[PDB]
Amino acid sequence: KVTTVVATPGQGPDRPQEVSYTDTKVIGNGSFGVVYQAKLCDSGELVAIKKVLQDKRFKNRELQIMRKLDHCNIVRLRYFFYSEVYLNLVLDYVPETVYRVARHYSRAKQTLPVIYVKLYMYQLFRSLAYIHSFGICHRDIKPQNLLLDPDTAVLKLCDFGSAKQLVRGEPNVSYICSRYYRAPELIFGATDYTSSIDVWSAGCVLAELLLGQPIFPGDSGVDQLVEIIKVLGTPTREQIREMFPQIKAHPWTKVFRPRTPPEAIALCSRLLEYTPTARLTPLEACAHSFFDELRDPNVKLPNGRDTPALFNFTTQELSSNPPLATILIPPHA
Ligand SMILES: COc1nc(-c2ccnc(NC(=O)C3CC3)c2)ncc1C(N)=O
Repeated sequence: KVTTVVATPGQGPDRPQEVSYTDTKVIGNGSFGVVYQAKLCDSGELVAIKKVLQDKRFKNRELQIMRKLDHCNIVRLRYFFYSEVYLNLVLDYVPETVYRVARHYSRAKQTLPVIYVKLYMYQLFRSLAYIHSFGICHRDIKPQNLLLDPDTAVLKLCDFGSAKQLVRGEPNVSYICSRYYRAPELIFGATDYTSSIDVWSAGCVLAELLLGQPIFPGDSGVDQLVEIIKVLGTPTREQIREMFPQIKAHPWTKVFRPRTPPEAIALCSRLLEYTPTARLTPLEACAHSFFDELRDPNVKLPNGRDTPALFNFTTQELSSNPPLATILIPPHA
């Protein structure tokens, strides 16, 4: 019925408090453990609780990363507590994901309206700009990790179980990231990759939202590679070095359906690039013309509501390229 724990607030100083929740139901199982949904007794607010076995030999990386994140497009750590000992992350509950929503449209043989593609992708790139400004790479960007509130069109990035700060010259494991969304340098087993792998994944999500299906499917690395090559063409010797069947590149305009906005395709082509340093940074993507509509003072949601927070950039968020502020923050913001 009612569970009462002593939990430490996610943000702010380490001062624990009694927190009572109820209506606990399971909403997900995984390699990490279990995600519950519960209701806070004090406020009626819905939370997700992610339960993981605690390393005991060290501090939990996910927890350390989440306690220092504060951004409106990243799911909020409200509390954490301990309960073989387990670490429980209490997060704001979000009712949907890009995965289930994309699933709804594909099953109905429709595509998600481009206005939602713009809103969702833009917010994803902001969450990335934010975590990348700390040197933190998410390393598992995929539709199941993109939470959505369909009423307000707010997107929140979740799951920082793979996230890690990438320091130049330090090797990192290549076996991160989920099939379909893996950068080609990961497939090739590179251990010197950069945060731009997040950008490649984000481009895969964009292409999927436009196509109604994954752009580079395959149950093996070789199949994925074959699909990437069918689109990008055969990588050059130099492109390979930066990260085989000789195939000529398929014109990007012929990859998507006829009614697809050319700005959407141009954005795709600048995200999905062999050479990791040639991909757009998240902040640059935010500033891409594909998102200009979002910066239009007259824009509204299909449901009639105002757009959610889009322009509340901080100095930290802009730090990779401060003069983009002039594009990113429109006159009416
Ligand atoms: C399913 O895995 C996860 N799920 C969440 C989460 C957080 C807040 N709201 C939701 N909401 C939903 O799942 C609704 C049902 C679609 C999920 N957070 C982290 C993880 C993780 N694996 O780290």
